[PDB]
Amino acid sequence: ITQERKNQLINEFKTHESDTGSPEVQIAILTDSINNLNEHLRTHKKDHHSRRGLLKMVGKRRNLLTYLRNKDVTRYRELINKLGLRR
RNA sequence: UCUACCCAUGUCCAGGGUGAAGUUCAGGUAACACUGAAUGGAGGCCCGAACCCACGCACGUUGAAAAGUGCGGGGAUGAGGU
RNA sequence: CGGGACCUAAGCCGAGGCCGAAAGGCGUAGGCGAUGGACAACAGGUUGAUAUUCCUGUACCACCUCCUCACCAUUUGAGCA
RNA sequence: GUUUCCCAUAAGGCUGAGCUGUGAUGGCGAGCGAGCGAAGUUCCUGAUUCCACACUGCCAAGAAAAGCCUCUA
RNA sequence: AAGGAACUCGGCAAAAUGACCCCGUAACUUCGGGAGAAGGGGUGCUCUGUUAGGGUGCAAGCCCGAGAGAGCCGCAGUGAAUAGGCCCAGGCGACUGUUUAGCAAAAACACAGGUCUCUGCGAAGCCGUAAGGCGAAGUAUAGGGGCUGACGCCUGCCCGGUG
RNA sequence: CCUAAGGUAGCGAAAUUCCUUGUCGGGUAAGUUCCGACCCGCACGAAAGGCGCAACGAUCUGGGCACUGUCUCAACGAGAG
RNA sequence: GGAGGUAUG
RNA sequence: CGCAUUAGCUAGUUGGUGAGGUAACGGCUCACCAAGGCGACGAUGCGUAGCCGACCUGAGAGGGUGAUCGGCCACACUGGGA
RNA sequence: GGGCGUAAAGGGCUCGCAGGCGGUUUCUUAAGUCUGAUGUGAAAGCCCCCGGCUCAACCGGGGAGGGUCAUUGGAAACUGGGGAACUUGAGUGCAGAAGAGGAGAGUGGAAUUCCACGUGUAGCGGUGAAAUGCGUAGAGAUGUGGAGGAACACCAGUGGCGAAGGCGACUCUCUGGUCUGUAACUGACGCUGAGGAGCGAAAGCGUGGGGAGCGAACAGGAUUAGAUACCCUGGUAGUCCACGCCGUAAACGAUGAGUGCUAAGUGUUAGGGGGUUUCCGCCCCUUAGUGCUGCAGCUAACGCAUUAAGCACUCCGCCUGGGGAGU
RNA sequence: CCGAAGGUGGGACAGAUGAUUGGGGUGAAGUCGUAACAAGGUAGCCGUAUCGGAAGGUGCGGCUGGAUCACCUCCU
Ligand SMILES: [Mg+2]
Ligand SMILES: [Mg+2]
Ligand SMILES: [Mg+2]
Ligand SMILES: [Mg+2]
Ligand SMILES: [Mg+2]
Ligand SMILES: [Mg+2]
Ligand SMILES: [Mg+2]
Ligand SMILES: [Mg+2]
Ligand SMILES: [Mg+2]
Ligand SMILES: [Mg+2]
Ligand SMILES: [Mg+2]
Ligand SMILES: [Mg+2]
Ligand SMILES: [Mg+2]
Ligand SMILES: [Mg+2]
Ligand SMILES: [Mg+2]
Ligand SMILES: [Mg+2]
Repeated sequence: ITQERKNQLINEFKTHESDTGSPEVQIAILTDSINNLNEHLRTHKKDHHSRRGLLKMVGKRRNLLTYLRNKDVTRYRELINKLGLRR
């Protein structure tokens, strides 16, 4: 994940000017990493070590989504639409 | 001009059943896998006429016939019949 | 209509040619050779005996010009091929 | 035949079973009696025939030559 | 009739089963099968009824058409004809196929698969005296020959003799 | 002691076992056949393959059910001689 | 001065 | 109470409408509708057992027993029926 | 009211659904929790106190006692539910650091073997001693070049990285994680985790490649009473590669994961800050790993000891004498 | 209509028995070797594969729960 792409994501999803810690922001960064990493694994199918990194990312994302849904259901629903998640 | 194989070019195989691969959809997953439906229409596939074959029995045995007839039988999209 | 004055497959024959005691065997060009390709007519009527064949009606194909009309062109000149 | 550019998702074409008109002021026609002669439509069903090896799929990878069209010599 | 394989080398022959619909279906398996396993049930006609629904058509009207309920008749309703008998277990061959035209259809041949071996291309091999051919308009992932015969697990020892 | 080396796995009274209807178990009232074991393999054996094996078979073999003129045991009727 | 590694009865 | 070397079970099953039936509510039964109900907080299945007051044991928590006496339940050769 | 370093006992390792457990302040609620009253827990029996059988057993009278019980009030510290805050846990941003972490594609040098050639001659090889074996058909030794496969000397270090298995030539592509500082942001979002999913040395298996060295099996020479072994000369599978399967190890630290607390000394790895400075460096401090020694404490002992086997709390796994049997 | 028993059929479950067969346990003195315990005389053990009368041998990988002697670090 390049730095300019990351700046796009954080600005697009941040809840306010200085916000970088919000669930929304974190889930956006993770979602790109997860998608980006999936593409790498499609070619390097046997890279089991890297894949373990993906599994932690997937767990982190689920926990942030679970937190958001329980905190404020509205915010949660908006985010999964913008990101196109099935959750 | 029988018959064996081959070569070239034709032609024949009523009907019914089963439902391969592939594909689509739905569910499912982080993704895949996986699951269920539908579509699809494979096969020296199944059942069964024509056609080809000839397993059993009876009869015929100076025969209707120098190899047949009757009742059943086997294959019947194939290495098929002609 | 089916076959020949059309085409070719398998195969057969084969000018020269190659090979072989002889007889002959093989084979190039070129031919032959349907079971295939190409190809213009249908309905009705009729005899004791034939019928897309004869008769009635209406067609179609190829070719020919004593003729008629239309158009084009006569040496980069139509047209045929 | 091949290559590069330009248009277009339409144009055009090549085909095509059949259907309608005409052929037909004709023929045929139950039947009547060589001759005479009515109605002669629609609906349903429907091919193993045709469009057509068209489409789809498959592997075992599915004649030739002439007719025919064209190109110059 | 009664019996029901007591017949016989042997259930030979005959009998029995047979169509459609519904329920249901084992061991085992190469997961496809076995399987129509097996074992049962229903079936006629009449009225609800040009039915629920479907095809065709502008509509009438034509066809197709389950399922039920309610009745009626007979010994019996695929009322006739045509239409698998089934199950258990073992031997052999895996299989479809082929074979002694006219006494043998099989366990025999073939087979996909396995392996060995020859063959560098004018290939080896084969036909012919030769030319000329097949191989092959192919080229070692190809072609010829020997043996084995799907698939699964395997395929031991001996090179003295013969090749 | 001999040989080149002395048969392994698996299977075995077998399409192979003469003795033999081997012995044992099952199936029958009674089973020289059949099935399951055993192993003294007359004379199995690993590509003239060994041992298994679903599916297949007008194959060979044994047992059940249905069914019956096959039979006990024959009778009647039809047609053709 | 101590740890770790490099034949019968 | 035991067993997961028992994980899915259920189809009057789970609700609704109506009717019937009962001393009486109720799928208790039927007809017609919908697809629901139970289950890892152990359904289902298998095995085992009458339950309890109490009795034996133990410092107690517990463990074992459920004879005699009392309460409740179930049964009367086996199955069903009124 | 027990344990799991060595006595039986920590899953090979990670990810993770359900479940269990959960930081600080305040308000609220009253499910858990505590409490008042009321109701109920038959008789016999057990216990306490009386009385009658000549005593005792036994019999009788009066009480006591007994529940995660129900109805109805109250309290609000803790647990649970709801709301609002907080930042330490956890994570994000921003700035740095190291690393055999992984996958893919290339490249390089040494050495073994083989092939060709020059020089060159009688042994070479091997053992405890020999022989089998190779060599006059020119071996071994030696020089040049070439082919091919596998592994990466020195660096290299109780050094690094990874969850574990494991990872060590160089270059490039893709890619995971950890550590340090910062306080810019979210504000408990966390821990563990049966079942489940993924990974998991070596051997082994299937298909197809590749095959130098090594080498189960096997052959031969020795050794030996025998030698189906050790030793020697050969040598097949395998070791290697792609895909798939297998899912086991003394998979070990024989030590589950998370968190916090509890003397020091001393190496070493990657950072940060500072102290005299151009620096170098020395010294000081600080994190996070990795070793040794060693208090308190623990242990049957051996030993562990801020990397606990100490003191605690949460969750998971597992043990209950040895064989039979991991059948 | 409902309906016990009974009948037919194919499965499920549980037990008993069975030719024959496989290891296992236990036994006063059997036979063959000697695998382990010391460096057990080839260190042992673990997983796996293969081989062998038998313990066992060998290969690949792993462990120290390995003896003896050399060398590099750590600690006293
Ligand atoms: Mg067929
Ligand atoms: Mg047939
Ligand atoms: Mg004929
Ligand atoms: Mg012709
Ligand atoms: Mg008899
Ligand atoms: Mg008799
Ligand atoms: Mg018969
Ligand atoms: Mg056969
Ligand atoms: Mg056949
Ligand atoms: Mg014959
Ligand atoms: Mg015959
Ligand atoms: Mg044969
Ligand atoms: Mg052999
Ligand atoms: Mg033989
Ligand atoms: Mg042989
Ligand atoms: Mg054979």
